[PDB]
Amino acid sequence: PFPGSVQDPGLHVWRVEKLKPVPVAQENQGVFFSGDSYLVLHNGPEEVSHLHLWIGQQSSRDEQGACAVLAVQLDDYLGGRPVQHREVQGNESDLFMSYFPRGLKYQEGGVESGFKHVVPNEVVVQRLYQVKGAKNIRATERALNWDSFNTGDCFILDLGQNIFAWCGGKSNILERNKARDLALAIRDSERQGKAQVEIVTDGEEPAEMIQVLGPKPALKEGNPAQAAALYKVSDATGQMNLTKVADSSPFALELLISDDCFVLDNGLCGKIYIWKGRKANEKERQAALQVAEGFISRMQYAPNTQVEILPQGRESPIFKQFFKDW
Ligand SMILES: [Eu+3]
Ligand SMILES: [Eu+3]
Repeated sequence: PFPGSVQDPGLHVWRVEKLKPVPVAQENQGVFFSGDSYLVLHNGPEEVSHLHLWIGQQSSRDEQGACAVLAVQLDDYLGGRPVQHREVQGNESDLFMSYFPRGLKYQEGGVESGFKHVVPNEVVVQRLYQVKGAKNIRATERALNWDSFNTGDCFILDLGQNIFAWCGGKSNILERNKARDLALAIRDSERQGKAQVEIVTDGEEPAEMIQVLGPKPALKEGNPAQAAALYKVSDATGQMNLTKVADSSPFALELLISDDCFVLDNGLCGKIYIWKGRKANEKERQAALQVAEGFISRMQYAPNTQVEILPQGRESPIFKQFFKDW
């Protein structure tokens, strides 16, 4: 199971991983982890072809055979043609060395190159629920958008470190306490205690409320399938938050911040997009992709759902499933 590019003149080195031959990034060539065996092949545009097998000092007495065998399977995709040489570390071939300018760098133990230290960095999901219930208390997740508030109801805004029980002007005092009670839980249990709560009266919204929702406009009183949902990813707040900016389909374009990444969830019927603003940073990029994951994962979306990344300016005619034709 070789690439089939093995014919192209030049050099090919594969570190025999386990059973599979892995081609060494052109930079990494010249350095051989000594616990593995490698295969290196050099062939001139008219010259012969020598396929040497490099065996590390700490390379298994067997890992060797495995590799030699693989040499064979390859001798054959070229058929008996390549020349075979057994190169042992510490006594390579005056020819083997010919493939390497500066010299060899035998490594040992330690960790694979490009080895990174993945740091699970939690994210704060800012959520807004619209409480409702005379007897029975049920807070429903709404989108964190003023288009969500009404004046005769209470709402809870879980902004992580701080929670708010904003209270409709035309809502009850009873309705108000239910809100505070529920939200008081949210800090007590889910926050395990560390997080501030503050009851808010319509009108008197604190900075933070406006810092997330924006400029408060007028609100409605209250009486009258497209799963698409718009979320935003920004660490602007010195911390990475995920916020569900909208959940009805004709999305208001204003919604989109040139400074953050967004994720347009539509996996239900297809793809999940990730829009990147010019000024959005990479943690935002890194993270918007990772949230696209959690979206297919948690909602158990079709396996083959595609996550098409769209840069600002260069948005796809489909993505424009926002109100006035974008
Ligand atoms: Eu080994
Ligand atoms: Eu930003």
